[PDB]
Amino acid sequence: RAEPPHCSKTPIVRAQTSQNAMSRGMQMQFSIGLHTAVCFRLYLLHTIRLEKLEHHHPITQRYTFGIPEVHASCICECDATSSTCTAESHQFTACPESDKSDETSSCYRTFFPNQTPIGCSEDDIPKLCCDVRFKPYKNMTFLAVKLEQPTTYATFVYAAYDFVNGYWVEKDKTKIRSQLDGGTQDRHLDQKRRISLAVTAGGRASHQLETGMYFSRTSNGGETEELRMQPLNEITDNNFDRLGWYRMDDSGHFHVNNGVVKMDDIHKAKVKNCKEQTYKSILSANHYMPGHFNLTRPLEVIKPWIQSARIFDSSLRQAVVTHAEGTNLQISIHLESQNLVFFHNASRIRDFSGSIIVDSKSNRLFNLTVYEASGKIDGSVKMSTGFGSDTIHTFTAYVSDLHASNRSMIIPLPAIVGQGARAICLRADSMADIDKICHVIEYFESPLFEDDGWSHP
Amino acid sequence: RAEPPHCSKTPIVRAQTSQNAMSRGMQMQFSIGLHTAVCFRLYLLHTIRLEKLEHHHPITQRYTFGIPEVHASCICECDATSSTCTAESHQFTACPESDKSDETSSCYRTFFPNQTPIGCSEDDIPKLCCDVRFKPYKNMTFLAVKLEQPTTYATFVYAAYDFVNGYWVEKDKTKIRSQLDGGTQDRHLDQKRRISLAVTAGGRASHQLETGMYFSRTSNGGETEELRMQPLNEITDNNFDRLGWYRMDDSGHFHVNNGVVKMDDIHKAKVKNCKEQTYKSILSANHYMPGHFNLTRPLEVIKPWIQSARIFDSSLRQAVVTHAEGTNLQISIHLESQNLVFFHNASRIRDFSGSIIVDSKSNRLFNLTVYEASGKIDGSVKMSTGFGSDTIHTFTAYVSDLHASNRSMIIPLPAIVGQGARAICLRADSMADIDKICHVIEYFESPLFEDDGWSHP
Amino acid sequence: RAEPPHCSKTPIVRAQTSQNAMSRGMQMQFSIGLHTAVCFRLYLLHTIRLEKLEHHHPITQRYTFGIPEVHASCICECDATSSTCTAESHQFTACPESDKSDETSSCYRTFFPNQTPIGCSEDDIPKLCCDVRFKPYKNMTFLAVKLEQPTTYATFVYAAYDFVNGYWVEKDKTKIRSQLDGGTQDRHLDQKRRISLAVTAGGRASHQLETGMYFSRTSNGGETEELRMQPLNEITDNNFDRLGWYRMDDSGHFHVNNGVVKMDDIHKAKVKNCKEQTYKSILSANHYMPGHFNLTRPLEVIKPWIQSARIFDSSLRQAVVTHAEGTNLQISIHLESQNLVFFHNASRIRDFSGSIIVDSKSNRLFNLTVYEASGKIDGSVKMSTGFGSDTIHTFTAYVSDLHASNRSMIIPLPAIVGQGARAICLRADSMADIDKICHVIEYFESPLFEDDGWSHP
Ligand SMILES: *[C@@H]1O[C@H](CO)[C@@H](O[C@@H]2O[C@H](CO)[C@@H](O)[C@H](O)[C@H]2NC(C)=O)[C@H](O)[C@H]1NC(C)=O
Ligand SMILES: *[C@@H]1O[C@H](CO)[C@@H](O[C@@H]2O[C@H](CO)[C@@H](O)[C@H](O)[C@H]2NC(C)=O)[C@H](O)[C@H]1NC(C)=O
Ligand SMILES: *[C@@H]1O[C@H](CO)[C@@H](O[C@@H]2O[C@H](CO)[C@@H](O)[C@H](O)[C@H]2NC(C)=O)[C@H](O)[C@H]1NC(C)=O
Ligand SMILES: *[C@@H]1O[C@H](CO)[C@@H](O)[C@H](O)[C@H]1NC(C)=O
Ligand SMILES: *[C@@H]1O[C@H](CO)[C@@H](O)[C@H](O)[C@H]1NC(C)=O
Ligand SMILES: *[C@@H]1O[C@H](CO)[C@@H](O)[C@H](O)[C@H]1NC(C)=O
Repeated sequence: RAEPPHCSKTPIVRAQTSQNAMSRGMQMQFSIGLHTAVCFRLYLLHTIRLEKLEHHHPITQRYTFGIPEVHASCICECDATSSTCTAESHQFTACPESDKSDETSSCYRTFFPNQTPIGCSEDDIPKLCCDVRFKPYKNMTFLAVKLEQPTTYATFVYAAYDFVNGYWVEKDKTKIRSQLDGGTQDRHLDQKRRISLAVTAGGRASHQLETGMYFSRTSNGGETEELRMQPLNEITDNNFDRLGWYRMDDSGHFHVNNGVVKMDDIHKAKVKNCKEQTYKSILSANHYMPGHFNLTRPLEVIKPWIQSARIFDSSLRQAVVTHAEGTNLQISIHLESQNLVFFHNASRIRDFSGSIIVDSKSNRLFNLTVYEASGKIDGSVKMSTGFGSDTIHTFTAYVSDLHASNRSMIIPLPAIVGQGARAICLRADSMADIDKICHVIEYFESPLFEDDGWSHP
Repeated sequence: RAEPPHCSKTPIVRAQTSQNAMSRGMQMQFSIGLHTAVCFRLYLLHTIRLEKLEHHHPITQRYTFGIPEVHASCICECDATSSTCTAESHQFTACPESDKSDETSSCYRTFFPNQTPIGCSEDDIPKLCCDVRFKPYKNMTFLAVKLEQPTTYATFVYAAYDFVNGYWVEKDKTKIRSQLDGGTQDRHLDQKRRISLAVTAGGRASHQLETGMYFSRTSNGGETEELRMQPLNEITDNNFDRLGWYRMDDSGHFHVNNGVVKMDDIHKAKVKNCKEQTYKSILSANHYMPGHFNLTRPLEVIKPWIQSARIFDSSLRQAVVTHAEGTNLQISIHLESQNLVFFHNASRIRDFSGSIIVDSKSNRLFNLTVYEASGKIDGSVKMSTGFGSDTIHTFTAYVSDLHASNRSMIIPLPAIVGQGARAICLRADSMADIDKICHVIEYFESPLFEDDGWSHP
Repeated sequence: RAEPPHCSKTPIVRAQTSQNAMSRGMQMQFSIGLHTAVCFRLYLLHTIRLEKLEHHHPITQRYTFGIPEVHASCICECDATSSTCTAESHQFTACPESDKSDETSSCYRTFFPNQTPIGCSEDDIPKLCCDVRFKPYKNMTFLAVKLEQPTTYATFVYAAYDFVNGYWVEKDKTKIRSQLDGGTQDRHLDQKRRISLAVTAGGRASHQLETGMYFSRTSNGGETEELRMQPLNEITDNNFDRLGWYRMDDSGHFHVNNGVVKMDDIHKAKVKNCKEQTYKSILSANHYMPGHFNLTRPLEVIKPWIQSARIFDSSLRQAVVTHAEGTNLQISIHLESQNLVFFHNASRIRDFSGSIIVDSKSNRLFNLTVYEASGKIDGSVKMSTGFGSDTIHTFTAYVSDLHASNRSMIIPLPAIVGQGARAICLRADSMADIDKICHVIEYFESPLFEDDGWSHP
């Protein structure tokens, strides 16, 4: 049932190997695009597909955090000399064992002297004492990870096909992994060890996830899911305006990172009426419940170049970022006297549909859907709705399926492709200019979505 | 009046296209440098110039800020039990409507009990109450933007020239835009749709503006100008040591981001004499007036690789960074039996002038000015003032004008080209070594320029 | 005594130069790997070695810091109206000249009223006054530097060898420096100015040190050593959780950056017993002594791609980062009718040894040591301990020595090469598959090493 991939139209360069003071060897060179295949015969169809481009980021930091659910409760004393409510009992201290404590809860104390005698005698200088309690919100736990500069790997699929009877028969299928950060990587590619595959990257990948703090939900069983990015603290940092200040210890117990010491800086309270036991209370912090947390969607949902961004396995040592968009790699195929012949299939497209989108994260793109398409498809973006209007941008899209297929794809657009409807014309490689499919594509701009008082008694 | 560009000396690689099970096609391959042109005839002179290399960064955050002009005014009460000056009236509160308010001003209160009875009786425990007022300084408004990982575009200029009579005649002129982050981008380049242009980048651009917070002045009419970089807060951050804590709301009203809550942390005051109504007051913050703000020059002025860095248009969705310095792109020109012949013009230079500069931002460079020059010019930096001294560095500069022209350019230098005068010799491509112009170039090192108490009653 | 380097097996591409309207020139093109050499004869053996790949980062910020040794001493007054211990004497003030001061020490005051009358009468409201002293710990001084976006330089070694009698004789040896960030860099390479060397990078280097704050120890004589990275403040930042808040002025005197103003925010104290003069005291800060500092090892020790990362010289303007791992560069050698012939030497390996390591910083690698090896060595990593088990990864290693030599090297591994022992098979370029050396390599995973209360009277 196995069929070959679309054999891409590629220019080949004849390279001649250097000579040694013994016994010349010819090599075939070409650039291979990400998600494309190259086919050749040897004088059994051999196919090389660039399946994956990945960044393997070492995880240099790890801590477990949650979203705190905060409740503060205060008591006022009208008389500043009262034995009740003191810096001894409420300043730089956790709530006592005697103070009604839930197992999952963490409780820190605050002390506010120099209150106004509302509810007291004119000469009283009240003091307000508080318990600030933190609970894990909806038992939502997250793993915080520092991702550093990655190593780059390309995964190729080598498949060999024989055309026995009237159907294609898959004879060989192997996955070839090659490191991209250094020099040329070489290996044998066929079962007979006759054909060799050399891979060479020209510099860094066009994209990379920036060194920094990322995180994912931790679940029952398969702990980690897709990584996300939201302002988050490094292990040694304790900025209450960022995620991660509500940390989990060796046991599954959450605490406010340096809570006892920091509480007086974050919790701010003032009396309303001392007698009536009423007050104003706030938490000069971010990412807590109620009303101070909104979880960002994963990286792969919000960033078009990211196909996937996940922690590799349960050892939590590497984060693997799989690329949706990436530049070509340089390939060199070397091997009695034999002939290596490269083959490609024709490109087709029946029709297309789409919309020009400017998403809530400012990504300018053409959401393209092709119909009964395969191969290299050249697109041209026009100045207006008229098909004959000036070309403002040109691009090429590549369809993977050997048979004509219906597929969706994101084409990034330059800032010149501004507001309003315009024509986009698509033509398959080596088809008359008359054989182009033009359409008026509608424009959809989502407004920029971005983030950013006192509670009673 | 239109004349062609200098046709660059380029090596060409014969590539042969793969074959399909129908009906071989030859391609011409070469590397094109940024700001260079390549010329060819078809068997009407066709020219391809790599005009621009650009990064289109999506703008993921936006807020408007200004520079606050701060004035604090305090009143002291000798008696701690006085109805005047309390935590009710001055702690965690904006100044009242009754408290003399300018429309453009924002006013926050501070409360300082436990003062020393200087100006009172020995047993008094004074309290100091303050109004901390903020005004926009010189009505200077700025837009803060978060720039994320860009998409890359090359702009080429294709021009066709006929030599009718005794003058060059420009027959065709189009701008070709090509995306660099993915695979090979292809399009038709001539009016007759006979010639095709494939563009391929080998990885990321040698330069990129780092993901982060940038900003520009906002003006009357054409809102935004050149982008700048200075320590600046992300929308969800509120670090008083960085720009952006003085924000503008829906109306043109500026406020201290979380002012009511944060004032007691930033404003610090102490009595001098309670009776005399004198005090010490400071703002533990940065980027305010008087004496705490110094505006950084734009990115393109301070960073030699940046030609321009601007917000694209009034929709404020993309920032366009135009590159002054960038690596070459791989080009492949494909098409009865016709012959494609590449042509170049000779390189010349009459003389040169310059100085070796180490600017206030530590950029080590040769400020080069060429005279009656055109094309490829090879430079060599020497160990001493002697022309015959050891070569310590070699470089190539490219002059765009078809006719010999006078032009200025920045050549970056490695750390080996340290202090003191030295010889620099310049030779145009394919000129005798005798035909080199040597000069003793003077060295100019600017010291590193970098940034970083109590006011009375 | 000088011997040539191992001449690498390289494929050559015939390029033809464009033509001018005067009097064609053939060029030889190939990719050169970092730490490899290419040899050719001219119709005296000419060798080109890519010796170094370097980033020259401009230093945009500089300040000198140390590690503070903190001691706090407090005195309590039972009576809040006492002339002794006031906001005048202890709030927002350095310790007086009269207050026993060491020349190297810096002393800041804190004031804590509203204490509990432990050791006093029931109606007393004690006040606690402190001196917080800072000393340089072990006179350890560091230089903090901001490293910005670098310029890239390749250093080549051109050597010419004659084989006179029975020994190799080194006739010429020069170091060629070439900038990588822009277009093709060209120069003459032989003494006779007959051979030219053009160098072209395809994009940015596969690695780069991220723009940010770095630092090194400052010593007697040769001031700076290897750079390090640990959370560190920018010159305008003053985050007490990061390094650099303990700064050195024009003279060799250390101070707490904005100490007078910030002390009340960082130093937190509470009375134990007023009469007994006992208290609790802490410093809500990081990177101080005792017990709050642990120095990170240099970048080159912890990051496998970094060979060296140092400040260039005493002017402190550039940081040079030398790369251990980097992608290939494109080379083009151009020149009566003469013939250019490229030569390579055979590849050999007697045996190998190693271990698969996952270090304390999450780097996954094969610590490879080769025996009597030279040239291109192809490696294959297996699924299990069995030599015939499925290949999970393939790589190529390059040995520099012309003679068979014993050398250690780090091969990075993809996340697929998880826990447990497995076979690794090594084969030299153009040796039978039978001529491979397989070994069962043991796995060593170091746990992730990462960083992150009250003192008595
Ligand atoms: C795609 O390309 C291949 C190679 O050009 C096509 O041809 C098959 O393979 C060899 C030629 O290399 C022939 O001997 C076979 O007879 C071909 N198979 C068939 C089914 O004709 C292949 O057919 C192409 N596939 C499509 C879908 O067009
Ligand atoms: C630069 O290069 C072109 C091409 O080599 C020069 O030649 C012109 O173009 C064709 C050759 O391709 C000739 O038929 C024309 O007669 C040439 N024009 C002239 C003015 O002679 C062109 O002249 C060169 N320009 C300069 C300034 O040297
Ligand atoms: C490595 O390569 C060179 C070139 O192939 C070897 O050959 C020497 O150089 C020329 C050929 O270019 C001969 O005329 C010399 O006679 C060769 N020298 C010797 C010692 O035979 C060179 O020998 C090789 N080195 C090794 C260690 O194998
Ligand atoms: C593109 O449109 C298709 C429907 O035609 C939809 O499934 C897909 O999610 C859209 N993608 C984006 C990024 O809007
Ligand atoms: C280079 O010198 C010219 C004058 O010769 C001047 O216009 C230019 O601004 C200088 N550039 C720098 C970066 O110093
Ligand atoms: C690799 O092993 C050798 C000893 O065989 C040792 O000298 C070297 O430091 C090791 N390197 C690492 C990174 O473990």
